[PDB]
Amino acid sequence: GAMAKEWLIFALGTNNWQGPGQFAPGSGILHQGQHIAMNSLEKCHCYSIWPSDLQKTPTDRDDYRVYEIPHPIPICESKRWHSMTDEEVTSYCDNLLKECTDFIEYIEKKHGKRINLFLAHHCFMNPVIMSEINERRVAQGIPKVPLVVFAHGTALKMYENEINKLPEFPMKYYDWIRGTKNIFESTGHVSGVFAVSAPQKNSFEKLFPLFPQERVAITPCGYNQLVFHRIQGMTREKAFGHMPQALYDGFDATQLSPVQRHVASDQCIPDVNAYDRVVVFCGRFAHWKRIDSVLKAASRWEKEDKRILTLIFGAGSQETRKLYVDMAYQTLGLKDTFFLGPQSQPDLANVYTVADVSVFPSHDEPFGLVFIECMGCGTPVIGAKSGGPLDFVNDEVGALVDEGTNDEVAERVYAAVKQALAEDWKKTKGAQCEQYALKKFSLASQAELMLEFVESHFT
Ligand SMILES: O=c1ccn([C@@H]2O[C@H](COP(=O)(O)OP(=O)(O)O[C@H]3O[C@H](CO)[C@@H](O)[C@H](O)[C@H]3O)[C@@H](O)[C@H]2O)c(=O)[nH]1
Ligand SMILES: [Mg+2]
Repeated sequence: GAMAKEWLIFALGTNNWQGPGQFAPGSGILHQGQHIAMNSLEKCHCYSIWPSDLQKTPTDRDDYRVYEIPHPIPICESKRWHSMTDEEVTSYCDNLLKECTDFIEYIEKKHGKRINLFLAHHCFMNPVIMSEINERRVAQGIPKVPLVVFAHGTALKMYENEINKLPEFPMKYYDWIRGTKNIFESTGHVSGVFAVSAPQKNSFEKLFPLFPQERVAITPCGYNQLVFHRIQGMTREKAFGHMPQALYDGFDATQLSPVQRHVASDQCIPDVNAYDRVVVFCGRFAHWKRIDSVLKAASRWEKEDKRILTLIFGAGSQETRKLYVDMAYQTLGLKDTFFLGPQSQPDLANVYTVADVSVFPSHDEPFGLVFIECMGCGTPVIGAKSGGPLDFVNDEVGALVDEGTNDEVAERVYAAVKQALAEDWKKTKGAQCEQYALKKFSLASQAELMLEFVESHFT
């Protein structure tokens, strides 16, 4: 070959990117990372479209557009796809198709060159739309463009709910996407599927058994090292000293003991420099993140009076916030553990930078972006021996505790933190953490591999 492959990519997302007034789910963070990654590669341009009922399509950038919609993004499980009416499902898909074809028109005029990769997120309406966009192009005498799908799992779970005839999931999509659209019944529409985790690859392969397993693979995932790096001059007071406690609406401070009076809604953490060491969790408040294992480990170490400060970052519904706030303060008597809410990526880099250790004791973490972000800031990590972290957490960058009940994990997390603090892992592994993360997991290295994989195995 005389020249390197030039890529011109169009990427259709399911969720919003992270911006003002709207935090993004894992899926939307990944899409945004990938967009960043691919516009870094030498012979490569990526254009993206994604939906939001709040964020507005930009005025001074052309590299992405927002599909501005009148109601919250439909969820597989505010309103659900199965709750929508046909006319509403139809016009959501039809209007999005139109905005895609118009963006594609603009892109191909700007470059005097045809798009040569479609990327579609989730195994539902986005590959249906890009599949129809391809058929329309062939009919017009335009070359078709390989289509690659990112299985994140939410659409696959919805299909299983239809198959097992759960009540609020009458069969409406799975049989249609296999029997009428035939999206995954061959390689005629979709060239390859990237799954974020092994259970999603397994679930995809069971739900779409006519799709060649050779064309199914696990997504290489990167982190944004432009944002997640050791932050020069950072301080505890700058990093989290001005973040207010984020509890839940209607939280009653009178139900708390006197030694807990520092716990207060919308108040900052008092005198952050008095604490000896800082332990950080970050994650959405899902049950499999095992936040309760973090809170139980802290119940033990807070009894030892070593001034260990524990920070819980991440979002939850009012229900899950009440569960873990009340668990922390009424059930376990914590007083040096605080909830600080969801935060921007730059704010988290500052926190990781000043943390002694992070703990993410997930049960079957799909990949574990939080792990790589934290290490990329020069901080060690403690997780569990399940899911994605098994593949990349070793003893030089932190530790994975043995799987078990939530109570067993809690005791093992307590032992791991006590040992990280005693041996000052921050000092002895910190540098290795940033170098490991930077070299194996940067956004641009991982996208490069991904595209080489598309060319080697998805033709
Ligand atoms: O307050 C927060 C919390 C999270 N994040 C970002 O969101 C990412 C993921 O956080 P997480 O709580 O794990 O959300 P999930 O939706 O559960 O992430 C899913 O999606 C990721 C990318 O596909 C995978 O790495 C995860 O394992 C998978 O669970 C973080 O790494 C951060 O980049 C923020 O920016 N602010
Ligand atoms: Mg999916």
